Amino acid sequence: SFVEMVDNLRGKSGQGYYVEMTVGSPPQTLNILVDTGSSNFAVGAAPHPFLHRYYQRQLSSTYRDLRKGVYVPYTQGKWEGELGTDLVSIPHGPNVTVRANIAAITESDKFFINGSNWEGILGLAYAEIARPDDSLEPFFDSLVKQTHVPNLFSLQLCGSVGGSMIIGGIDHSLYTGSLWYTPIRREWYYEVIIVRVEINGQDLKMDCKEYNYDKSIVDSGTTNLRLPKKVFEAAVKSIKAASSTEKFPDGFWLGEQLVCWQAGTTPWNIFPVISLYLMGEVTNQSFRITILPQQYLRPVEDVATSQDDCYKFAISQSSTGTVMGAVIMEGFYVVFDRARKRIGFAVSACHVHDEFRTAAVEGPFVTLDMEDCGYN
Ligand SMILES: CC(C)(C)c1cccc(CN[C@H]2C[S@](=O)C[C@@H](Cc3cc(F)c(N)c(OC(C(F)(F)F)C(F)(F)F)c3)[C@@H]2O)c1
Repeated sequence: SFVEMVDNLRGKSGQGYYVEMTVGSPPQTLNILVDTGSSNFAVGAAPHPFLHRYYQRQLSSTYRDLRKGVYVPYTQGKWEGELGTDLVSIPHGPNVTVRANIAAITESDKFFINGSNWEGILGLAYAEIARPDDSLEPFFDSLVKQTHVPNLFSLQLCGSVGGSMIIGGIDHSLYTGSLWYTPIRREWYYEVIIVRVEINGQDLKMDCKEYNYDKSIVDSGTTNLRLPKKVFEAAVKSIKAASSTEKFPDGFWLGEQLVCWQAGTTPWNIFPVISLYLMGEVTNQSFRITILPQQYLRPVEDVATSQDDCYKFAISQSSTGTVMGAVIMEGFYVVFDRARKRIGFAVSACHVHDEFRTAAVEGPFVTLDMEDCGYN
């Protein structure tokens, strides 16, 4: 019955992917950001310049106040509000209704995005990182506990954008080839271990601990691939060298300035492919996913009146570990198999196209001492 969830996501480039949900009785409709990088379900519940609608608790007969406050500070944005529970459904999802914790957002600072078309956030990660603390049961935990929905979901994020969130399973029509699984190292974020990095087939040759300093996570709520300082520097250097045929503004590599070319003349060939090797399921075994420049050069609307193709560099520096964001997940089908504590990757049905190259998930590879790549 997964076909009813195919294509249930929409979004705008750089502004996340959202799914339709209803809260309360009678049902109030809201679009909700899909975020594997957090664990709170929260919705606008007071007027805001960027909100066209919001959760009105007074109009819901099934609303219950938990008489406790809550705030969540993300890397950039933050909000605060009041905890409660209500009934929640996903129209293009499983045919169930659950009573879930809901944070009613009453104040926010750079959380809501102008024109994003979503009014709330669905944190799909584990209770360990829920605010105010891990006693606030996350939505998916409530869903599994209260229904017969299997304990897993999958995300097909496609490159004005669309995709699928399959709740409770895997839809085999959404990917090609084999699924490759990497262990979830710890159940807080969706934390994984990267064991090797190559750019155009050349090993970066860093201590693999550097790749996961101080963690590596899969985060649909983040746009970019974000890399620890040392890794970011090595990668930009390598990517500069590969594209040195053309010179770019120093602010381009910082994600500040965008670069444009005549429509249809974008020199994809001069930008390298990036391979991330992930810890596999058996001893000394890994697999790789390969990322094309069509993923890490994010398309942005022309700043001028002209119709050129302009892009932003969607790889940026992190101080909190590697973040495999939307531009990594795009073109892959990603299975969050909570039941078996693993994350699967396969080439998506909406995979990224290049003339002479292709995004791939490939294995098996042999990699010794993968345990040493984890940071402690
Ligand atoms: C929540 C806790 C566990 C405390 C936490 C703290 C720090 C880092 C993390 C890791 N995950 C974070 C990384 S970043 O802050 C985006 C965030 C979700 C989020 C919060 C926001 F405000 C906005 N605007 C948002 O919209 C993005 C954006 F690109 F920014 F427009 C869009 F693309 F989705 F639209 C997305 C993730 O959740 C978790």
